[PDB]
Amino acid sequence: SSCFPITLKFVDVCYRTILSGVTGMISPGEFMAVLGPSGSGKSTLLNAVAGRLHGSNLTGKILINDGKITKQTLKRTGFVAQDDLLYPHLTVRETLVFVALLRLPRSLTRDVKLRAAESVISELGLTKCENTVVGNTFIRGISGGERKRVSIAHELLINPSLLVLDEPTSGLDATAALRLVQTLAGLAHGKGKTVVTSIHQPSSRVFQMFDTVLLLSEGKCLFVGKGRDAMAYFESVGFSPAFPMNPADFLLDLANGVCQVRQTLVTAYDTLLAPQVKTCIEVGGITTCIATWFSQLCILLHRLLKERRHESFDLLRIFQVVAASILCGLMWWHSDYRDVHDRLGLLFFISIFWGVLPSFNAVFTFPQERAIFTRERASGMYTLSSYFMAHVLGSLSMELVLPASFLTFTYWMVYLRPGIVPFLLTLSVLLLYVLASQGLGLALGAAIMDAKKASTIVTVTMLAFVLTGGYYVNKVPSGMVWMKYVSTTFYCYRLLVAIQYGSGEEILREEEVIGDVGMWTSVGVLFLMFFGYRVLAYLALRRIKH
Amino acid sequence: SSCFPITLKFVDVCYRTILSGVTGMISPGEFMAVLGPSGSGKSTLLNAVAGRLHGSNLTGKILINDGKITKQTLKRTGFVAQDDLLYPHLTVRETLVFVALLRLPRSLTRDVKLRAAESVISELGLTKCENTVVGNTFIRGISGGERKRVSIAHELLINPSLLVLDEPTSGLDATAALRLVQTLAGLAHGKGKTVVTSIHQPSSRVFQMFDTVLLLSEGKCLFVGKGRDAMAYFESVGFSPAFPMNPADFLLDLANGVCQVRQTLVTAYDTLLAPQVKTCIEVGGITTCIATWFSQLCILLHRLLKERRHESFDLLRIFQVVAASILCGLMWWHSDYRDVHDRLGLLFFISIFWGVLPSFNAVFTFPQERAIFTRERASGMYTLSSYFMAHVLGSLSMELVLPASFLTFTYWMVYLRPGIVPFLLTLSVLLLYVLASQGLGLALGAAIMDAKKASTIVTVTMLAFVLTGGYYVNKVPSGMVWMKYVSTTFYCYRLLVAIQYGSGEEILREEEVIGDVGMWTSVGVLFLMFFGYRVLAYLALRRIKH
Repeated sequence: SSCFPITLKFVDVCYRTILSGVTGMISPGEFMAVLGPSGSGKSTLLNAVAGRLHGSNLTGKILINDGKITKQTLKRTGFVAQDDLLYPHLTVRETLVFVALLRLPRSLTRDVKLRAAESVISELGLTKCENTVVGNTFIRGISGGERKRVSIAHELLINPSLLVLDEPTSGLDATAALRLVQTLAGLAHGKGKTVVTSIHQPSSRVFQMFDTVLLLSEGKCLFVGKGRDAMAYFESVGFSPAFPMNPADFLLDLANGVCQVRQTLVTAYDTLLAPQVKTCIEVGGITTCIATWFSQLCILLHRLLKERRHESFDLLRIFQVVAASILCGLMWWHSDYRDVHDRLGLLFFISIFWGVLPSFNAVFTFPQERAIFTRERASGMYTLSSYFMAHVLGSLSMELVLPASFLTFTYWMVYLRPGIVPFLLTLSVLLLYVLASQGLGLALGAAIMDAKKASTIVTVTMLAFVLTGGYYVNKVPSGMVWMKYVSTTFYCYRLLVAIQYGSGEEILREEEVIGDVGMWTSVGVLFLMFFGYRVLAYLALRRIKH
Repeated sequence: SSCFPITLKFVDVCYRTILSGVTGMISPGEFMAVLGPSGSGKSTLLNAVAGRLHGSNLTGKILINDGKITKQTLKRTGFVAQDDLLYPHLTVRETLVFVALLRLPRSLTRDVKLRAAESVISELGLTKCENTVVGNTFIRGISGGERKRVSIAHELLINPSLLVLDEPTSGLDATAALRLVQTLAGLAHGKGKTVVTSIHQPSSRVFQMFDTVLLLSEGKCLFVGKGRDAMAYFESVGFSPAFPMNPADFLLDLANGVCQVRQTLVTAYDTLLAPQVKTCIEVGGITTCIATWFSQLCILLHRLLKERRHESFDLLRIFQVVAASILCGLMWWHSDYRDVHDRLGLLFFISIFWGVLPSFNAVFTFPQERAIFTRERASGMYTLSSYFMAHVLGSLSMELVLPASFLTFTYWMVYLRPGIVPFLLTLSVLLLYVLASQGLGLALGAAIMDAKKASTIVTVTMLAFVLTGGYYVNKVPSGMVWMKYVSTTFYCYRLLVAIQYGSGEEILREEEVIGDVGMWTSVGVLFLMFFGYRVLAYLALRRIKH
């Protein structure tokens, strides 16, 4: 792999000071480690050499193969970050299949996009756990050193020629962190890539696997050399250990003061190594762009299918609906339609329960997956308009199966109106109201992007929708009668009474409670709240500038 | 300190195998490290040598100063565990003052119990942050290496002569984990104590601070010696490194296979070191016991005072009560008492809101602090009956200030009955109902001890209390009329109507809604649910056998 070499030179990097004159070169086929104490800015060097600091404070010359950070050579570079962002309910094989269908170019087949995702599984040693779910801290999945190899496989699908990693071995074991360094040395030696990593606290034989070492001590680097003459260099200045110790622990003490002194390391670097490195340092149309959109939406629906039915079918949401079905069928068992005060309280309990329950569970959707979206939209996998519509279409399928089972169990126990026409009109109003209540939660969760702070604002909003719905207060004090024309509970409840009683005179053989609004101007407003709360959630997610 | 030495011998420990013949002795004034791979059972050795495995599977001779694990010599032993259990809202000084008032003996003054808690602060180096709050991951407090010194200070108040620690330096920094080992070597050398610790992955100069080393490789130990002749012993068998490396990394490779082989280490141990260690291995009344109880309750009230007002006065619970006060004063503004259907809906909204809101927030109390309670009750600081009554008395003070401010703002806006006698009877019924609704949440949170699983059972229970309360369903189908005699919402709502309308005939100048239950048999049942739900929470916490 990678028969197209690369050479990375970063002459005089200065970031504002964090970095103050870092200079070195990275030949193709080398495995380099950036060593430094926690604060020297060894994470800032990796981002500003992979093209993540966009020339604002970065005053240096990051030139890639005697060039620049032009986008033609930036698609040959992968940056593996420090935290892992994976979906739990996908297995290891189908994690890397949906990523290969989104990242690899559109002018291929589906044949060599599945053989490009199984040549990456059986190269990082993931062929044992490929049918095991990924999981998280709450789902029994895969181990944390084998969870890191899925993040590295996510970057090797596009076949990069420069791989930049940010603390791979961190939290891993003693022997899991050695086999990971042994494959990263197998990429740089066997394939011919160029790996630049930053190891925090290496070990006695992890330091033997390295090839070149960079030592940062708050800005100015102290040593750039081939990783086994590091201990023979500092004894020429006059620094040497006493007790037998790790060669990586002797260097990380010279980086912060403790010797066996910090200022003479900086002066001796600019007189013997910096003259040595800097002499060598110069020598489709319209039909294409629509079918690309619908394929981004069909992959993102199947990729998120297992996540949506984890939200809407756990056993603590089924138990709240089975309980409310039994308590309604036992309180209003074989109810009579001639006592109007009881049946109007049945029809208002349905409006409270199915407006509070869809709106509350919808404010957790977008703040839960924000780091996953902003990492993957910035990497060119998908846009916002196809990510968003895969949540709109995928949530109006799973959220319409518990209210449809509530009503079937309950409709002929409590003796509502008999017939197939009053039953299918009562189900249609109930499912339109669940979709209008859900979009109010999606609009408040996206505008605020905090799940605990928006959970109390949907409480206060839905408390005012119930009180102005038309059941508790029979006469409203004349500066509050405007308030019922914005609530979803008012328009649902006037439609349920119009189906069960009609115009009103059929029971007259209690008139302000069977009053007049209109049956076509109540379904017309529940569609304006269906479409209108989904548009205000798109515009609230458009504001997040990456 | 510790002018009463101790000598720990643990001849032939075998635990069922985890441990299979561990044998050694620990002289007074030594700092010993137990080294081993993750799985060798170096945590099981520390618990079974501090007296935490109670002779069931532990088939060995744990003898302490040629004795046994009799309770007279077990109060001279401190075991610092691995995770830290601290209250966040207490500062560092008053954390160690409440612990000193509970652990030190009762036959002292309060003078030398505060000078015994400030000679521990200015000995572990906590005199800089003594006025800084402890915090957690969510509150900005103190650093995680300085959070560990508060756990060690918790065990040095009783002045032990054997201190046993379980991975102290874990998650700490490179230089924070060196200064912690330097004070633990200052206890064993300067004072004269006996420190036995188990370090996971030590460093190059952390290994120089040790004095004796124990090396466990799955059961049978491989080396017991004075920590600087460890590398000169294995080269006499014929094992030696090649590249320069940490002496703790060479040993932890011989413990699992990897050499520069595992079975010849076990045989060579039982022929040269085991004959060497085993030749030396033999040569008040009634007024006292009540005032002790009331002092445990006065300390535990002030210790938990800052935690109770974090629960009941955050800005997301104040915003739900200010919103409901405004929505009630605007919907029923200057209401009239002659339209009875509106005022009965005002009095039923108060019963729903103040039964759902106290019961929901009470199921989080006991599962939140279970590891703190079971650690500290087992250590002899307090019992269950004084820990429990400090939550009962401390929660009926802070939970009666938001419903008392709700009613004062609202009572003369919505024009309920004028006078000081109908106002103080309406406040008294509302505060008795809040205390009865709270105990139902405490009983369900303690029986289940899971905050998410009990949060849906208080939902289903309080949904059935509302529907059988007496407002929605006017006639109940004759097998469900028993169900209203167990709900708290029924007994509160019949008392509010009896204060605002009375016997009923005063408005008769709508009779099943101003019916008959009794005003003394409704306050008598709200006290039986006050006391009865608190007794069922004590019996549900009594079942947890440590």
